[PDB]
Amino acid sequence: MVLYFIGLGLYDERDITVKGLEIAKKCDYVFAEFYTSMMAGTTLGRIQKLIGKEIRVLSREDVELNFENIVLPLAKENDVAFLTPGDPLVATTHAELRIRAKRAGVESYVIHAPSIYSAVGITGLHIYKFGKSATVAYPEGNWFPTSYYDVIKENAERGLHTLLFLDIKAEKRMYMTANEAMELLLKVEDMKKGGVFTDDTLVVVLARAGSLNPTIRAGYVKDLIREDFGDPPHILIVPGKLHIVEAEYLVEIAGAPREILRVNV
Amino acid sequence: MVLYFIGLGLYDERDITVKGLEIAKKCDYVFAEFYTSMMAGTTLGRIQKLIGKEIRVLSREDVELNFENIVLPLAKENDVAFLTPGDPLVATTHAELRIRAKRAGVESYVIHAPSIYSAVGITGLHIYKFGKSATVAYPEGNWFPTSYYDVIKENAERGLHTLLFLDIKAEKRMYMTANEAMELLLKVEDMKKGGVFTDDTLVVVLARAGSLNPTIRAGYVKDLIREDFGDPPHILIVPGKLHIVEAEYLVEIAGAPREILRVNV
Ligand SMILES: Nc1ncnc2c1ncn2[C@@H]1O[C@H](CSCC[C@H](N)C(=O)O)[C@@H](O)[C@H]1O
Repeated sequence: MVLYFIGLGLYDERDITVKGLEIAKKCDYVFAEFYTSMMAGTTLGRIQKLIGKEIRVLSREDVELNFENIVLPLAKENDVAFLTPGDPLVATTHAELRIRAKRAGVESYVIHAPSIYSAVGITGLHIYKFGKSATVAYPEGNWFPTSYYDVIKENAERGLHTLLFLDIKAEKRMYMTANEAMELLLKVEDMKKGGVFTDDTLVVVLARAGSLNPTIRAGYVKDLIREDFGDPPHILIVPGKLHIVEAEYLVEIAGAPREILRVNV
Repeated sequence: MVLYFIGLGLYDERDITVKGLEIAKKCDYVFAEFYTSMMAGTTLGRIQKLIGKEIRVLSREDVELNFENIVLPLAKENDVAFLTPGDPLVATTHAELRIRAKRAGVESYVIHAPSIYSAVGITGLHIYKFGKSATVAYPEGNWFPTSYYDVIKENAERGLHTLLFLDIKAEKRMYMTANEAMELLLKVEDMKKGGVFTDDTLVVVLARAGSLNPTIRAGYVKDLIREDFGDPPHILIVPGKLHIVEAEYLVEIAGAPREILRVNV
């Protein structure tokens, strides 16, 4: 009669909360999805060993089209767990799954976990200064989406930071790098000439948030464009005007050039 | 030797990540602060029990004025952990403490935990649609804070949702309720008259996020201002232009007036 949405956290199998682990361990069945994002620091095998339950992976279609036929049925007479990377419900489509639960006479509870949305605080940028968020999607064929460019412009205009999720291909397990995202943004700038993203733009890169050794780098595009930030996942951020405290953190902790103390404050 | 910033999560001792727990258990000294936020589901005793160590609680002054005198000295010869509610570097000024660690020659690492910043995903509102965040501070003396009102205005004009952290006076055990936050906003509205927050404004209240049965309510200010949302902590959210799937969730899960389903495109 109970369905539990449990977050797995940021990077590896230990990023689940103690609450999520204990509850998952006592569930009769455990489902999981890895299409909204992936856990680069671990494997399905390692997660299974930690939980002590077999985990049935579900595809985007399994969830969006058949959540009520694959998961909810067992949720009727058993305790079921649905694992997702990060914090449950951050992915836009997940929220409505709770309505499906209600429609089927099934109770649902949410067990939170660290999300990259809040983990970016490790960059030293004030969380309240983050505006609208966006995703840099890979251009494919004749399709060249650039809405994420406008989000940066509107946020920056108001002195707000812009969090950019990088496109993933759960398919080939392909991760878009910050380097690729920057190249894309330079192309869009050249296309829209809005003075929103150039070689002189200050940028922050956060790689492998959640691990004990994430890469936190800050600097101008011209210098970071071809820098190696390590293995995925990569997160890109375009800061708005900085508060002195933010700049000093980026310089002392993220290796930003002293120049940002007089150019971006 | 090293210093660890470890988040404890949203509500109880089990909201800490497994990573944070295994690391806390192995530290020689453990410090913590409980003034930036409040965990209404546990006690210092329960936290100490789970971690198996004595926790020295620090006040705002201990941290803000003597962090490098009380904590950092031990981090040079031992493995030290500093615990905080939610995520350690979210809606706090703890990031600056990492700079103090560097200058004292102490390597620091951050262990994230579920944060209210992302937990609001449980309200059904798309996380990417949240704009700048703000805090509703208790008016003191002849000083009446009102910046948070402008934040809502600015976000709303862009169709973005606004997350309003509510004030807290830990030493005086005062936790601002959504009702008090709504009252203050109506007053600011009377003064500025920007039509930003009125009796007809739709709002969302989230109480005790992280517990298994949080209170999630949506409705007009006139109907919610005197409603009982249970014990604190509380967060207040002023939605912007709603997507149809967001409205359905507010209605189905948060008991909002069915009329909001009729979105004005
Ligand atoms: N479980 C919870 N439910 C509702 N509001 C919460 C909450 N935890 C924190 N808050 C809100 O946030 C304020 C503290 S701000 C500090 C937040 C913390 N770093 C985090 O990551 O969550 C509180 O006064 C309250 O308004």
